[PDB]
Parts: sequence; structure tokens; C-alpha cells
Amino acid sequence: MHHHHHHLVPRGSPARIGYYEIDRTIGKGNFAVVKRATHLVTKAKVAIKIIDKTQLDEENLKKIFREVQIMKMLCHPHIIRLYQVMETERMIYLVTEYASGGEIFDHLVAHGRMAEKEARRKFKQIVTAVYFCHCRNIVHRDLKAENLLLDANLNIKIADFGFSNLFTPGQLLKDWCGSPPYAAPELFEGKEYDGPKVDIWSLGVVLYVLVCGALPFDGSTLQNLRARVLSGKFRIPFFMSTECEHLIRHMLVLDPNKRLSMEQICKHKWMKLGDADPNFDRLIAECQQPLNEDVLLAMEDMGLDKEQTLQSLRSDAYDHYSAIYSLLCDRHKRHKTL
Amino acid sequence: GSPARIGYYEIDRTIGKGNFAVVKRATHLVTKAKVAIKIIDKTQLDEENLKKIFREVQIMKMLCHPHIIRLYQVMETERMIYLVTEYASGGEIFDHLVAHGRMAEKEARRKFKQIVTAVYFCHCRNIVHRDLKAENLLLDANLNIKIADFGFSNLFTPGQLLKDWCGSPPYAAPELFEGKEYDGPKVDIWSLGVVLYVLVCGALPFDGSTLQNLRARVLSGKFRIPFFMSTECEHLIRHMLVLDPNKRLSMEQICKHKWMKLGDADPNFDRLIAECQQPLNEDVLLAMEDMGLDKEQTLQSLRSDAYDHYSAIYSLLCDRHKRHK
Ligand SMILES: CCNC(=O)c1c(OC)cc(-n2cnc3cc(-c4cnn(CCO)c4)ccc32)cc1OC
Ligand SMILES: CCNC(=O)c1c(OC)cc(-n2cnc3cc(-c4cnn(CCO)c4)ccc32)cc1OC
Repeated sequence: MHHHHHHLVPRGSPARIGYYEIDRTIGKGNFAVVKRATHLVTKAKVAIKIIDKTQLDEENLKKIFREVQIMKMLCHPHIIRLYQVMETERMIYLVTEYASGGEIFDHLVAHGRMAEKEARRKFKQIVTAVYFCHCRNIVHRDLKAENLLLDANLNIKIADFGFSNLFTPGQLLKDWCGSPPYAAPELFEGKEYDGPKVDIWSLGVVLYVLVCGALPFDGSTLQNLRARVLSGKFRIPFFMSTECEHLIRHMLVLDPNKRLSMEQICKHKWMKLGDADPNFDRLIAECQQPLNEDVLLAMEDMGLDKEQTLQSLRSDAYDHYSAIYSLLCDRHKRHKTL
Repeated sequence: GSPARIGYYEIDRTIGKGNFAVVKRATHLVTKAKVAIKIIDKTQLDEENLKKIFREVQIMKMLCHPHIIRLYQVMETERMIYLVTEYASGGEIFDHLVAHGRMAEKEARRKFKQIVTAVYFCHCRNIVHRDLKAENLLLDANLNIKIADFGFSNLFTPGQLLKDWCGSPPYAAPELFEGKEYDGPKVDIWSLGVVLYVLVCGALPFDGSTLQNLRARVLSGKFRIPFFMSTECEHLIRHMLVLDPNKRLSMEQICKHKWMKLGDADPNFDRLIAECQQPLNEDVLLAMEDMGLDKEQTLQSLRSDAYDHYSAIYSLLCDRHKRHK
């Protein structure tokens, strides 16, 4: 049955940004669009956050540089990984790791709520990510289901540090952050707040979503949701363990100081349940604190300058050279060719 | 829109791909029913495309018909839009045509009769599908037609003209290629002409390596007619696939056409056709009353016409009462 497959509006040719080939929009931002793209050289898949600075005042531009420097600080298996930054007279391109699984919340809609054994595994991965950030003086401030992503193995990757900010222990912050349902009651009231304690509440709403498949606080209008957040009251389904209810009930506490610290959340009885986890305690210990020559030889064969490659890596400028090393390195762990 | 809920469906396998959507087979957890879900990524939609699906969703609400796919529930999340519709076990007609070849005119008529009743039903309701292709023709377990993908469907008032391009190019009437303004029902009819040719011949009436080649082919209005085709069928098609839109048959003339009337007499066909010119089922409500869910809120869901988890379980159970469960 001979036939051709024609495209109604003849679709134009794909855009390319210097070895990247843009596929589809995968995110929308305040001043950005996120597009999935392919690195033509390494065949790897990546996300690219694309920012049009023409429409930006000078303030917005500094906030974006702050975000970029924060991202440079975080190389963590459960934090989205920044591969390279490109800038032109007019555009800023952020090339970050691509998460095949997508939003966790949509994934739950498809497959239902998490059995606590599962929820414990992922939450452990999330906390190692957030603890790593807090230990390095950063707060996400927008920890929501939508910013929690899954790779092909369904491991967490936190993403979109646009609302993230640097902080010193005990500073107060004045600007609002994040999605309202994951917002701690102080943000609604508008008080100044300590950064990590507001993430803890957001991490509380996250845990509830994982085990129950529901939101603790929700409303038809912002005022209604606002009422529900301030009440500090929520449903607990019968299937939840008492240790989990203890954990969540003590994370989602209206008094910011009455909230647990990140250190005892890792020690909480619910976390210790199940088979003992050495790898978890290791990543938590690491938070307080070489020359893959195979890839190096491969890049030289492709004609990339051996000396310049080393200079890009040591200088830590995320450029055309460092990104190909990082990408070929991630491919080399997968045991694929070079 | 309306908020999505975790643990009401279990999505399993891809069954279609669309411009900005994927359709996946899923099972309704409460009723164990099988359903199809079109999943749309809102990040991929500009403001115009967002309104387009809202129009599609509004149009699906208007149609409750045995040969039109039924929309059960609409769900939305931050990034995704969910359309939960009736699942057609037989699948695409296109798939069936690939697997088994052209259809004998006897069966082609059985299917085609079912198709026009749906298309005529839509037209009677001031709706035009505009994308009628073998890929949007589905079969249920009884091998009955179900029309699908009202992505291009649009409302109209008789004698209004429409301006935007629509649908698959092989099934496009020559005026859409030319870019002229057009009467909606007349383009549905050409598109149905191509469908009939596809069913009876297992071939495309118009095709080309490039869109320009194909376009030239449609504009010529000339096509092959096989020797194995009945003289009556050729007449029908030749009068459907007419370059001058006004010169094409009306849907009334299509239903009364000599090819349609061939074979054994059809009371059920003419009945459905008549129905197009111009039922609360309390039995399930007690079954739902048995699930302990609030009768007052369910009735408000049905009157309010908001397609939620209440509407889905009602519509699904209602299908069980037709199934004789
Ligand atoms: C607007 C600001 N956004 C960011 O910073 C940001 C971000 O947060 C909004 C997320 C990503 N991001 C990385 N991989 C992704 C994969 C999906 C996805 C969706 N469906 N699917 C299934 C297809 O297989 C996959 C979606 C987003 C992804 C990148 C970002 O820019 C660095
Ligand atoms: C993106 C636009 N698509 C739509 O509107 C759209 C659509 O487009 C034509 C079709 C369906 N649809 C409903 N039931 C189906 C069953 C099969 C199927 C395939 N194999 N099998 C078993 C035999 O192999 C069954 C395939 C598609 C089905 C749903 C849709 O979303 C409403």
C-alpha cells in the first residue's frame, strides 16, 4: 500500500546552535523557554534553557548570572547538571542534563502513589540533593513536584534554580518564592524567613505528595488555599505508617523553628526503616566536607586540542571544550563507544 | 479545565502520536475499564494552540453518538492536559487495511454507512470534523466504526465560510490547497470521498513524493478507478470527489445513493439518518450509590457538565448497563 507521510503545515528545518539541534519545547519560564536538543557530536540528549536578554532590564540580568554561578557550584547525581553556557550578543544558552522521565507528579498520575518503600528511596535521593545545596549555602525556595525530574532509571534530579538564592546561616529573606501550595505559612503571611526552614516545609509537602498522591493544602482560589495553609491541618490516609506520619507531621509545623533540621530528618526512624542504607549515609557525610584519559584521547582524535581541553577543565569555564569532556565522560560510564 | 488525581488510571502503552500529544491506553482503576487518554504537554502550546484544544474539548462535549468516540473525563496538571475517551478495541481502519488489504464493497458499505451517520450527526449539530482519514477511523469490539481526533473540528453556521487550512493533505479538498474560503460540510464530503476510495481500493486516490506533486494530483481531480469496483460505487465516488464544491453530493444524496441502497434493505440505517434532523438511567446511580459516593455531588457534576472522576465512573458504568452487566 504505497503512500507518503506529508506534514500538514510543511514543517521548517530544525534550528541548530553550534552542534546542538533543537527538538521541542520542554519548559517555559519567566524570561526563558527550555528546549530538548541533541548534541550532534556526542549524540547525547540535553536540555537548553534559552534566554532572550533583549527584553530584560539590568536587574533581571544579574539575577540570571546569580543562578548560573549557583549551578556551577552543584555537581551532584540528583541535581540537574550544567554542561555548558553559551552567550551571544542577544541570547544566553544554558545546556543542562536531560531527564527522560519528566515531572514526577505527572508520573504519579500515570502509575499511582508511591509505596512507602519506594517513596523512602526517592525522598532519600531528594534530601541528599537539598542537603548538598544547604551545606554549600544555597536554598532552592521552589521545591515543587514540577521541579522534581526522573531520568530513564526514575532517579530524582532537582531542577530550575531560578528562585534559588545564596544565604548565610541566620539571614532573613524578603522576596517571595515558588509555587504557593509548597509555600511555608510565613511566605503567605509575608514575614521574613530563614531559607532552609522554608525549604523544609516545601520538602514536607513533597513527602506527602509521594506517599499519599494528594496535596496537603489546596483551594479553589488563592484565599482558600491560604486559609488551608495557615490552619496547619491536613488529612492523613489510613495506609500511612505512624513513623511516616510522625516525620511529615513534624516537618509541616507552623512555627518555623519547631520544624526539624535537615540533620535529624536523615536520622528519622522512618528513614532508617527497611534495609539499612550505607550509600545514603555516605552521601550525607560527604555534604559536610580524575583525568579520564580515555575520553581525552577520543577528543584529541576528533581534532579537539589536547592542551585547550585541559585549560577549559582547569579554568572551569563551561565551554565547547569542557562540555564535550563532561558528556563523553557520562557516556563512558554507560559503557557506550567514544 | 479541572485538577488531575493520582491513582485513578494506570497508563500502559502508546496507541497514537499527535502533533503535541500522545495517546496511551489506560485502565480506569475503580471500574477496571479500558480507556484511551490523549496526553498533551502544555509547555508546547502557544496561546493559539491552547484555545484550539479548548474548542476541541468543547466540541467533544456536544457529541454523544454510537459511532463517535466518547469523551469521559478531562483532567489538567501544571504541564499536561488529559483527555480520557472511549477505547476502541479494533483500532485504526488504516491498520486493518494494511493487515488485510482492501475491503469488499459489502463490508465497505457497512462501515461507510456507520461513518456518514456520525458525520451527518455532527453536521446537524453545526460541527465539521475536517480531518477525516483512515487513521481517525476506529473499530470497537463489535467491528463498529468510531470517529476520533476532533483536533481540527470546528463549529459553523450553514452558509458560513471558514478560512484556515485543516487536516491530512491526501484527504484535503482542492480548495484547501488553493487557500480559498470554503463551506465546511463540502470539504468533509470530499474527505469522505477519499475515505471511500481508500476502503474499497486499499489505495490512495491522490499521492506524490513531494507535497507539490501530491497537490498537483489533487488539483487535477483525476484518479484511477480499478476494474474490480462496482459501477455503482464508481458513480458515488466520482460525484463525491468533484473539484467544484457545489457540484458535490449532499449528505442526503449520499445516504439515498444507489450504492448505499444495494444489498439487503437497512431499516437501522435510515432510522439513524432520520434521527439526525431533530435518558437519565437511574439504574447505575444506585450502583454508584453503592460505591458510597455522594449522589448530590455526582448529579451536580452531570448537570454542571464538568467531566471529572464522577463523570468518568458514571459514563463507564453506563456502558456496562448497555453491555448487559
Ligand atoms: C523554566 C526553567 N526551567 C529549568 O531550569 C529546567 C527545568 O525545570 C522546569 C527542567 C529541565 N529539564 C531537563 N530535562 C527535562 C525533561 C522534561 C520532560 C518532559 N516530558 N518528558 C518526557 C520526554 O521523554 C521529559 C522536562 C524538563 C526537563 C530543564 C531546565 O532548564 C535547565
Ligand atoms: C492525537 C489525536 N488522537 C486522538 O484524538 C485519538 C485517536 O486518534 C485516532 C484515537 C484514539 N483511540 C481510542 N481508542 C483507540 C484504540 C487504538 C488501538 C490500537 N491498537 N488497538 C488494539 C488493536 O491493535 C487499539 C488506537 C487508538 C485509539 C484516541 C484518541 O484520543 C482521543
